[PDB]
This record gives sequence, C-alpha cells and structure tokens, in this order.
Amino acid sequence: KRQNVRTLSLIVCTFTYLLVGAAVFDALESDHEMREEEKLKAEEIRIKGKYNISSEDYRQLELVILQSEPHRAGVQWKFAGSFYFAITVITTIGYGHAAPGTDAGKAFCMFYAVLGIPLTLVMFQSLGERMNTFVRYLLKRIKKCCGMRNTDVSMENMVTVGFFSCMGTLCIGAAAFSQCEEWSFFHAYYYCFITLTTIGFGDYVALQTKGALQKKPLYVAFSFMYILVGLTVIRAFLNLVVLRFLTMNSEDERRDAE
Amino acid sequence: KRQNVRTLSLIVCTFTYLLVGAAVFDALESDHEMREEEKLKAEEIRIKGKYNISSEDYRQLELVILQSEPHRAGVQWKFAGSFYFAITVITTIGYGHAAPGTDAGKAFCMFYAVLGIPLTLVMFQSLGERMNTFVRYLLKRIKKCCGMRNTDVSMENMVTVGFFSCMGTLCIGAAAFSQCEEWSFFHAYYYCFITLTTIGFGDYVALQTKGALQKKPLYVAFSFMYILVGLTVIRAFLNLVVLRFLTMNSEDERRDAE
Ligand SMILES: CC(C)CCC[C@@H](C)[C@H]1CC[C@H]2[C@@H]3CC=C4C[C@@H](OC(=O)CCC(=O)O)CC[C@]4(C)[C@H]3CC[C@]12C
Ligand SMILES: CC(C)CCC[C@@H](C)[C@H]1CC[C@H]2[C@@H]3CC=C4C[C@@H](OC(=O)CCC(=O)O)CC[C@]4(C)[C@H]3CC[C@]12C
Ligand SMILES: CC(C)CCC[C@@H](C)[C@H]1CC[C@H]2[C@@H]3CC=C4C[C@@H](OC(=O)CCC(=O)O)CC[C@]4(C)[C@H]3CC[C@]12C
Ligand SMILES: CC(C)CCC[C@@H](C)[C@H]1CC[C@H]2[C@@H]3CC=C4C[C@@H](OC(=O)CCC(=O)O)CC[C@]4(C)[C@H]3CC[C@]12C
Ligand SMILES: CC(C)CCC[C@@H](C)[C@H]1CC[C@H]2[C@@H]3CC=C4C[C@@H](OC(=O)CCC(=O)O)CC[C@]4(C)[C@H]3CC[C@]12C
Ligand SMILES: CC(C)CCC[C@@H](C)[C@H]1CC[C@H]2[C@@H]3CC=C4C[C@@H](OC(=O)CCC(=O)O)CC[C@]4(C)[C@H]3CC[C@]12C
Ligand SMILES: [K+]
Ligand SMILES: [K+]
Ligand SMILES: [K+]
Repeated sequence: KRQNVRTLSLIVCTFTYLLVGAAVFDALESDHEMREEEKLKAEEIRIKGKYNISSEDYRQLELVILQSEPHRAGVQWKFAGSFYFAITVITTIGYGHAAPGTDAGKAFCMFYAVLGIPLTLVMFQSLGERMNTFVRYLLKRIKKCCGMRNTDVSMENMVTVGFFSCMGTLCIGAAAFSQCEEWSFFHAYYYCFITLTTIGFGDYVALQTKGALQKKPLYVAFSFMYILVGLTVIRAFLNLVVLRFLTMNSEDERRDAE
Repeated sequence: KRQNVRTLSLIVCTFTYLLVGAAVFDALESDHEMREEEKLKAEEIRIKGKYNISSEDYRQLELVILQSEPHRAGVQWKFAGSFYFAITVITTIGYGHAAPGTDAGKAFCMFYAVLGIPLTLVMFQSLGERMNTFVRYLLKRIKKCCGMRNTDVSMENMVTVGFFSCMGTLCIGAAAFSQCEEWSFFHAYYYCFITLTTIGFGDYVALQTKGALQKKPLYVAFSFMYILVGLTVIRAFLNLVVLRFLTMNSEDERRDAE
C-alpha cells in the first residue's frame, strides 16, 4: 500500500505545483505580453502602410524572414555546427537553433537519439560517481590534515560541496558567456541554467551571434567542453540529492515479499 | 580500476558517437542548407527591390516579424498557455515557443525549475515502477491462463512489452496530432518522438496553429495528458533497459571494499 500512497502523493504534488506555476507565470507575464503585442502590431501597421506592401507579399516576406533566421547565424551543418547539433541532440538540450530540414535528416535524428541518449546517461552517471568518489576522498584528506576528531565525511558535507560546485559552474559560465556574447551577467546566467538543466528553450544560444562556428574555434571548443562538464556536475549533484528517493518504491516492493 | 576502464570507455564511446553523428548530419543536411539559403536570399532581394525598402526599415521589419511570431499563435501567458509552459519547464521539454520576457519571469523560471525537476523525476520514476509491476503481474496472469509450463516472467518479456508500449504510444500520438494539426503522419511521429525524449526542438509544437489554447479545451487536455503519460511510458522503458548499467560503478566501488 505505502508505495501507492507515495505515488498518489507525488501525482497530487505535481499537479498542485503545475497549478501554482501557471498562476504565477500568468501573474508575471500576461501584462507584458499584451503591451508588447500592441507595440508590435502598431509598428507592423506603420511599416506596411509606409511602403503599401501587398498582403500576399507581406505573408511571403514573413515566411522568408522566419526561414532566413537559421541562416543569418552562419553555416549550421558544416562539421562544427553538425557537432554542436549532435551535442544538443544526445544530451537532450535541443535548442532547435537548427533542426534537420530533410526527412532523411529527421529519420536519422530519431535513430541517432535512440542510441545516443542511453549512452550519454550511462556516461554522465559514471562520471558523476567517479567525481563524487574523488570529492569524498579529498574531503577525507582535508579533514585528516585539519586534525579533526573524525575524518568521516557526512552527507551534509557532500551536499554542501555539490551545491557550491553547481553555483561555481553557473557563475563561471555566466562570466564567460557574458564576456563572449555581450549578454548581461543575468542573461548569461539564465542561459547557463537553462542549458545545464537541459531545458534548452533556445531563446539564448551561444556561437550564433556571428560566424563564430567558423571563425572562433577556441570559443567553440570552450562551449562544447563547458556543456559536457557542466552537465556532469549538475547531474552528479541531482543524483546525490534524489537517489535516496528514486529507489523507495522498489525497495518497498522488495521488502513487501516478506 | 575496472570502474576507471569503464568510464574511459564510455567517454571514448561518447566522443566517437559525436564524431560519427557530426559527419552523417553534415552528409545529409549541408547541400539542402546551401540550396535553401540561395533561394531565400534571392526572394529577399526580389521583395526588397520591388518595394525599395530602406535597409533600416528592413532591419526593423525583420525584428518586428521575428518578435511577432510568438504572438501569432494566440495568447501564450493566460492560464492555459501558462500551464503548457510550466509543463515544458518541469519536464525539461522546453520547446521555447514562449519563454519569459521579463527578468522577474526569468528568475521565477529558475527557482520554479529548481524544485520542479526533482519532483517530476521522482514522480515519473514511481509511476514507472508501479507500471512495470502491474505489467509483470498481468503477464504472470496471462501465462498462467495460457497454461504455460512456467508462469515466470523473464526480462526479455518485459523488454518486449516495453518496446511495443513505446511504439504504440508514438503511433497513437502520431495519429492524433496528424489529424488535429494537419501534419503528415511522419512529421507528427517525429514531433511525438522529439517531445517524449524531452529533446523538444520546438520546430513542431502542438496547440499553436490557431487560438487552440483558448478555443479547443478538450484538445488542450489531450495534449497535456498525452505528454505526461507518454513521458511516463518512455521513462519506464528507459529505466528498465539501462538500470543494470547505471548502478555498475557504485556496485564495483562497494565490492572494492572487500
Ligand atoms: C577531455 C578529453 C577526454 C576529451 C577532449 C575533447 C576535446 C579536445 C575535443 C572534443 C570536441 C572537439 C571540437 C569539435 C569541433 C571543433 C570545430 C572545429 O572547427 C571547424 O571544423 C570549423 C568548421 C569547418 O570547417 O567545418 C575546430 C575544432 C573543434 C573546436 C574541436 C576542438 C577539440 C574538441 C573540443
Ligand atoms: C534504449 C535502447 C533502445 C538502447 C539501450 C542501449 C544501452 C543498453 C547501451 C548503449 C551504450 C552501451 C554502453 C556502451 C559502453 C559500455 C562500456 C563497457 O565497458 C567495458 O566493457 C570495459 C571493460 C569492463 O568493464 O570490464 C561496458 C558496457 C557499456 C557500459 C555499455 C552498456 C550498454 C549501453 C548503455
Ligand atoms: C576559477 C578556476 C578555479 C576555474 C575556472 C577557470 C576559468 C578562469 C577559465 C576556465 C576555461 C577558460 C576559458 C577557455 C576558453 C576561452 C575561449 C576564448 O575565446 C577566444 O579567445 C575567442 C577567439 C578565438 O576563439 O579564436 C576566450 C577565453 C575563454 C572564454 C576562457 C576564459 C577563462 C576560463 C573560463
Ligand atoms: C489522471 C488524474 C490523476 C489527473 C487528471 C488531470 C486532468 C483532468 C487535468 C490536468 C490539467 C487540466 C487542464 C489544464 C488547463 C486547461 C485549460 C482550460 O482552458 C482555459 O483555461 C482557457 C484559457 C483561459 O481562459 O485562461 C480548460 C481546461 C484544461 C484543458 C484542463 C483540463 C483538465 C486537465 C487536463
Ligand atoms: C535538487 C534540490 C535543489 C531539490 C531537491 C528536492 C527533492 C529532494 C524533493 C522535491 C519533491 C520531494 C518529494 C515530494 C513528495 C513526496 C511524497 C512523500 O510521500 C509520503 O509522505 C507518503 C506517506 C509515506 O510514504 O509514508 C514522500 C517524500 C516525497 C517523495 C518527496 C521527497 C523529496 C523530494 C523529491
Ligand atoms: C487503441 C486504444 C487501446 C488506446 C488509444 C485510444 C485512442 C483511440 C484515443 C485515446 C484518447 C483519444 C483522444 C482524446 C481527445 C481528443 C481531442 C479531440 O479534440 C477535439 O474534439 C477538438 C475540439 C475541441 O477540443 O473542442 C479530438 C479527439 C481526440 C484527439 C481523441 C482521439 C482518440 C484518442 C487518441
Ligand atoms: K527549444
Ligand atoms: K531534456
Ligand atoms: K529540451
């Protein structure tokens, strides 16, 4: 039974959390959307009237301008941008700054992700375990060197070091990207958070503001290795925190054989 | 040691898989991109020359048309669209069809995701365990009713039923969305795959082709419950397959105390 009371509690929690989220996002964003849509509609009418642009030409121009936006960021599918795409696929960040235009590319993206996502999960899990083991050794050595009465490393110490490793990773990212992309520090930090949680809205995407995929190989290398290292650190902390809970239903189901 | 040979093998595998992906995506997509960019640049020059649009006006018109695209899909931040956004946040699908425009909305999106992602992972893990337990009971009852010499349910049977549950979920989604959105069956299937893996490029997004968030409450309800159920089924199968491997490094590290 207890497994069922737990799962029903988690479902009621998730739907309550969605309702609270929806109400707060509505409260924060709904007036800004309306004022922005009134401003955009006014400027649209202004320009369309100035040049007397025909409705069919304006529709075609909208289609052209929307489809041209992936191409303004330079060549996406040559090797560097194909590698950037593959990273966003198998990590499931999926910015969608470019996404495959052909049906063959779509089918390959599916078969590629089918094997790439498991491989990447097992890889980040193994690197996270190695990282946490190194941290626990290094903390034990520090505690011994500090002469503490016990060298033992408790879960609260691991959670403290995990939290400051995540904050440090996001601050280092925010500094690098706010320098390289000319974002504000807050927007670069938001970009780093949305990337390393793998949400990946793609409102902000690095390497796109110029021909940087072609022209800045060292910044491309940084962006790729920052993504892979940051995802490792964030997942290692997430696993450290939630692993006690992910296994409860199966532990109770095994004990229920008694 | 064996833990280290495993993690180094997984890193070399991941980078080889990225190189193979990048080379194949380049081979598939790079000629289509160039032919499309030549067509778009030609149509841009055509329209800009027909109306003699000034360069500054064309830049402003591009900005207007790009920022107007979220608003063409109807009101995003009223309750139904705020709920759709919150779903894409805490599941980490993150289509980015709408993303918070204010800095307050960005900060809340961060604090909201910090708690929402763990909660949702623990919820899908618990529902997946309950689902797999139900399946294993139901298969045992079927085998007993079929009069088989043993009622035991092997891992190959669970993997077979998991695979056909995932294929069935994607086919049901592809049929519903190809009917409701006027996509082809292949594009609706690609959309379902990219959604339930949580990649979420957002090239295809349901509920956006008209005022459907406001005008079609029953299709909004279907889309939300399809997302939550599909993510449950897909994660339950992924866990079933990879759980033997996710725990190897910690099992070896525990046994290494001997
Ligand atoms: C830490 C260990 C275990 C792995 C280290 C791997 C890195 C040294 C590799 C992984 C991916 C590589 C990058 C993959 C792609 C590119 C793009 C490449 O630029 C181009 O190819 C230009 C575009 C073109 O001509 O197609 C320059 C090298 C670079 C940055 C590579 C630099 C070296 C990187 C970062
Ligand atoms: C979800 C379905 C459709 C696909 C599931 C694929 C996984 C089950 C595969 C994909 C990549 C595989 C991994 C790729 C490489 C390795 C390293 C390999 O390491 C060694 O053999 C090192 C020597 C040793 O450990 O003794 C062990 C298996 C493992 C973890 C594999 C285990 C099985 C994985 C996770
Ligand atoms: C504080 C310590 C303990 C950890 C963090 C160290 C940082 C200060 C380092 C780590 C990696 C470094 C980055 C590695 C690569 C690049 C790309 C580089 O890009 C260019 O030079 C652009 C031109 C080109 O790529 O050709 C600019 C510096 C930067 C961001 C570096 C800035 C300093 C960083 C963030
Ligand atoms: C299976 C059990 C455990 C949970 C079942 C939950 C569903 C019955 C709920 C969850 C989310 C609900 C939806 C959340 C939001 C909306 C939008 C709402 O439309 C509007 O509010 C219009 C826009 C506006 O006026 O703000 C209509 C109901 C609907 C589809 C809800 C229908 C009922 C749903 C699918
Ligand atoms: C990553 C950091 C920043 C945040 C980590 C948050 C998690 C540790 C929290 C978020 C939601 C929590 C869950 C919300 C609800 C429940 C149901 C609750 O169920 C009951 O109490 C039912 C009665 C019983 O089981 O006896 C058990 C704890 C649990 C799984 C919680 C465990 C801890 C969770 C996963
Ligand atoms: C094959 C069996 C074992 C499992 C799958 C059953 C399907 C045939 C059902 C399950 C849920 C159904 C869907 C639930 C809700 C809707 C929304 C509904 O939308 C409208 O009617 C639009 C107008 C409005 O919403 O007001 C159209 C039917 C549809 C897609 C249904 C089509 C048939 C579906 C996919
Ligand atoms: K996206
Ligand atoms: K994701
Ligand atoms: K995503």
